[PDB]
Amino acid sequence: FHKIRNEDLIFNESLGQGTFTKIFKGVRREVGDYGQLHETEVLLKVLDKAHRNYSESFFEAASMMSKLSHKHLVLNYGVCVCGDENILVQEFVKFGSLDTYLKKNKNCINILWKLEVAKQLAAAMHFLEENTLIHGNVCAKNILLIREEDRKTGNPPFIKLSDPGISITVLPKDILQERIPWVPPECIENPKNLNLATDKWSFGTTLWEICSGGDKPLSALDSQRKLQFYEDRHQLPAPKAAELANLINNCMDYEPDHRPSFRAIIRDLNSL
Ligand SMILES: Nc1nc(Nc2ccc(S(N)(=O)=O)cc2)nn1C(=O)Nc1ccc(-c2ccnc(C(=O)O)c2)cc1
Repeated sequence: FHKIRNEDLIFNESLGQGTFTKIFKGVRREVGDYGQLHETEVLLKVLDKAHRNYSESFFEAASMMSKLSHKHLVLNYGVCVCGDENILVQEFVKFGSLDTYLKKNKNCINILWKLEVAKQLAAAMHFLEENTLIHGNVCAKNILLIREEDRKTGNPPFIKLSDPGISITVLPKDILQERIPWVPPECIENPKNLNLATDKWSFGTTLWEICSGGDKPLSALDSQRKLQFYEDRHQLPAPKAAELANLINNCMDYEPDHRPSFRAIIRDLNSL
């Protein structure tokens, strides 16, 4: 990663927190193309100082994905590791995370919008699959909305997939249990079962979110009941708008080897 000086970063409003991270809107002063000076809006992801031992994991996966440029993968500008901070400096996406957007626009998002966002997410995951790169945390909060749909000019929405964050292969077991049903059953049994197949399961969970107006699946279940949900081999309920329900269940297959490739997933989406 390119190293950015703390002096060139200005922290502004908080935009929430993640797993052992805090999120801020920021500005980066930089020299851009042709030597022009810019003050660029950025998203700053700050690793909690108390959790400095997770720094390697947060940055590694972000790094490996940033070695692969793709239109549906978020741009990272660099890192700031001056002083006692570990900061990821990322492109600022105008409309933020998709989960909050789905809730705030539920009475405006139709099946064609969902199918377009689903196709774009599958395209990003196919790219990752072909590069044998595991994401490990596909969820609606990690889908960033670059552009809204514009029925006036026929423009579809446009999304990017955000960075993975700290790997589930190093997180505490109680955090992994809280992330059921995004974390697949095999990874609850053994976090070292993290595999390409993991992302197919979480992709299914993410489609469920996209179809459910921002609801979080199994949110009414505490961690103990989420564990028993997997032990009893339950599936998620079909969303009210159930057009993607079969694909969701096909992806959320308790047998990891049976989950369809993203090429097949894309073919399925294109048939709807
Ligand atoms: N690049 C980028 N630009 C923006 N712009 C923006 C944000 C908000 C609003 S707003 N307030 O007006 O709605 C408007 C514009 N957000 N953003 C970004 O990456 N956000 C982000 C934060 C946290 C996770 C996350 C997901 C799952 N797990 C974790 C974990 O660490 O556990 C973390 C993912 C993404």
